[PDB]
Amino acid sequence: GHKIKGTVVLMRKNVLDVNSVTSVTLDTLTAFLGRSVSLQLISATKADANGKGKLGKATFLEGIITSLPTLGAGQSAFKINFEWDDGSGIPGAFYIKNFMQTEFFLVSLTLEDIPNHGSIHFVCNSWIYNAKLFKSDRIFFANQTYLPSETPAPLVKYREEELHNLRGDGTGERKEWERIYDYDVYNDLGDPDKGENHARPVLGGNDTFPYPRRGRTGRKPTRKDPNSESRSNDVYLPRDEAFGHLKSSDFLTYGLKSVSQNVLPLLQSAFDLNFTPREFDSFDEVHGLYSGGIKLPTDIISKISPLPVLKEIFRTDGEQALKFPPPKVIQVSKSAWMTDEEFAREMLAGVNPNLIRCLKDFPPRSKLDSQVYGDHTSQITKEHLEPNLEGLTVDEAIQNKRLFLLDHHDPIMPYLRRINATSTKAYATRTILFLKNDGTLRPLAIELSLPHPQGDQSGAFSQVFLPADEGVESSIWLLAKAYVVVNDSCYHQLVSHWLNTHAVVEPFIIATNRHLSVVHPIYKLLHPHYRDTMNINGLARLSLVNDGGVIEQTFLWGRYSVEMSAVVYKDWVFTDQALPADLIKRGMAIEDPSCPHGIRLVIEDYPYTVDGLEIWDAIKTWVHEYVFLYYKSDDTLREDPELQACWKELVEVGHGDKKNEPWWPKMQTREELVEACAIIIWTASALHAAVNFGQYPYGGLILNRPTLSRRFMPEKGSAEYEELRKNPQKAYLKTITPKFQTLIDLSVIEILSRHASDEVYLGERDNPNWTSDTRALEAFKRFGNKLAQIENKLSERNNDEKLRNRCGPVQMPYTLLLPSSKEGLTFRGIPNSISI
Ligand SMILES: CCCCC[C@H]1O[C@@H]1[C@@H](O)/C=C\CCCCCCCC(=O)O
Ligand SMILES: [Fe+3]
Repeated sequence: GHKIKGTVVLMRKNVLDVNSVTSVTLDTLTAFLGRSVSLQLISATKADANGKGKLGKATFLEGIITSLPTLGAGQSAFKINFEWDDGSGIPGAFYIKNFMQTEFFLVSLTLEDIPNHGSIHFVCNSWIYNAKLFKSDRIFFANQTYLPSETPAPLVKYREEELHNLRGDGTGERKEWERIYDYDVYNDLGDPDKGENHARPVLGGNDTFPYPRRGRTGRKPTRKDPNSESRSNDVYLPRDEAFGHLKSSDFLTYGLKSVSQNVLPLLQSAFDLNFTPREFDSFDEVHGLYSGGIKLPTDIISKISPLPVLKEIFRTDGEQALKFPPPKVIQVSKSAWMTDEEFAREMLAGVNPNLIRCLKDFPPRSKLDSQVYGDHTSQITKEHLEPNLEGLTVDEAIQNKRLFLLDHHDPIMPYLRRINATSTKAYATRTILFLKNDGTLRPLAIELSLPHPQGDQSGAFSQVFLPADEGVESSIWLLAKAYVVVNDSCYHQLVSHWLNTHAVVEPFIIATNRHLSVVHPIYKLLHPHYRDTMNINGLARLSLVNDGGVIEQTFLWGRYSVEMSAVVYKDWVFTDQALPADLIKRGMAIEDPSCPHGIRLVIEDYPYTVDGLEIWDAIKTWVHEYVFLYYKSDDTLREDPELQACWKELVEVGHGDKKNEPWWPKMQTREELVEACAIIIWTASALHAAVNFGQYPYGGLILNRPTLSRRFMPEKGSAEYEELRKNPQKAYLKTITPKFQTLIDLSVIEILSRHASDEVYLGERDNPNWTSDTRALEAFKRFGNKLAQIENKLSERNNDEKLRNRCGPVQMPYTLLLPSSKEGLTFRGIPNSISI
């Protein structure tokens, strides 16, 4: 016979729970010693009566192992020997039963085997609730990755079974301890019961507002509307998708939620009352935000200061003062943001450097229906370009690819009259930029469009303004770019960020868990990039993009914010999400086998793109090596039932509204899976970081990144034009986001732009030893080494003086694509997943 030695590693709840960590021998671990936790080995080679592997005797935990050279923080180890013997096969999985009442996080199990076999490792990382709540014991598998063959015959039934356990079908209200993954439409952002004005359109499951599906939660429907789901202070997400933290400071989502319930009202009581002026009177009043900070009543400062997480982040001067960290944008020069140079630069290296396009014709047209501003150009004339520069015809300019455009016209046009009827006054902008010979981009003309002169047909009511270095013409031009940036800020926030990243990824996380076994090779490749994504998205539906959320209250599109992104989703295509595909689609690059990445870039000094191509290639190379390690032929792929079931569900369900698009890759080729996995991973890591981490550094100054517009362009000589003359600064302040909203926006994007101390970066980072496949382990080490190589390569670039665009007049070297970072508001770092 024999006795297999086992080592169990877990963490107690009050080591990861936010309530406990509020503050962050004694042996509480003695509670785990009686008959509190039992494990039961399952044979991987010895099949019982029919197929199903053979279970071992139920063994309870006996003994604390006070120390291991490899232990860790907040972790607890226990010894437990299992009775085994030659003939009982090799352990391949096991069942765990928690009788403790209080749940615990099981990290792992190691086995000092018996027959000619080395230690067997199990990486668990799961919350084990009381055994009373499941009816089917929580199962865990060994370190080995296996194709859907489910390989070990005796294990095959245990594999599909757990799969069935994860889907759970679509009925009932999900509870906190469950691990069920399923889809549902966006129908919980609104509050129809609290007013017909609070009802919001259901996004998805219809032609008009298509949308990716979100994680199903089954609360009862709304009274006033059955098609709507009841609101709750607790959105459910399969347990485990919600990651805990050892420190009271890394619970960023908590900080965001508490900023939307506690910080908001209390903050308005200071305005609604009078303890603070309602509007900024000068740029100087805005700069004081990072020096002295908003003097706030003592009463308030006592509450919005001690609460968990909101520490440090909320710089306080003891009392009253509510200082803000100075954004990197005004650290060196608090005036460079006004540069046309910096305005255009941020289009290539800013918070949203993904939109710019290369003009193919002139004047730029529209994608709108039968109205005439779509049936026929914009009002930017050929005798409006180049006010002193080179001196090339518009054709010659286009011919040598020197003209670029930032088109913010179509998405907001259809909703303009509606939006202009509120306290918000906006335009549907377009701006043309010329590529100077010095390598810089310069704004040549901005076109401010309004809707319907009369009626709606031929609703092309536009006014084009041109750069002006002098007098009131510069004040008018500085307001002109502000109307564009307000458009951009909003598109970025709702589409570039929320939609192209957060929303689009959720269906993949659901589809993956529902059909790929934890033991499946592809599951293990993708999993790290899904970390905490469903959790942050749940907070979003709760306090960000909801009925009266922060986004509806802080951005230009207002209450129509999300519907519009769903209208934008109309044009989303998975395969164009791959960076090289994106670049070409926009005319920013052309296919060229000669070049270091198969493509030739227009504007070589395009930070986001030059850096991103490196990381894109790094990711893609890594996935390819990993994939071809497991799939022998293309047929091996067409035979994978779990993968095939997974892709079909993603297409037909998760993104069900596009299930009929002809650009969906067929999982018939190994090359198509590499591509699909590369894009997903690219989206979850580098894309989100590139779009999410430069929010405060650039936008932490409302002047540089305004969120909403409250005034139309002052006219000819009216008293609005006369004040622009006498006081331009005040004319600017009255046109952009008011003081109260500026305070909200800064509070939120300062958290959003942070790195938690326990962030797992793309930088070859995982949790423990995910696999026993040595070959994969090595490929993963190569990936990591190439990343470190890349980081140095990019830092050198930031030193190259011939690449002004990486720094601009603001002297802000582009570091958003550097793989590593230390923690906090670092203008750098690429997390494995969308974690905030
Ligand atoms: C605990 C933190 C959770 C974060 C939740 C985030 O997902 C939400 C996000 O996608 C949705 C909208 C963010 C909009 C910000 C865009 C501002 C950019 C404008 C500029 O400054 O120039
Ligand atoms: Fe984000």
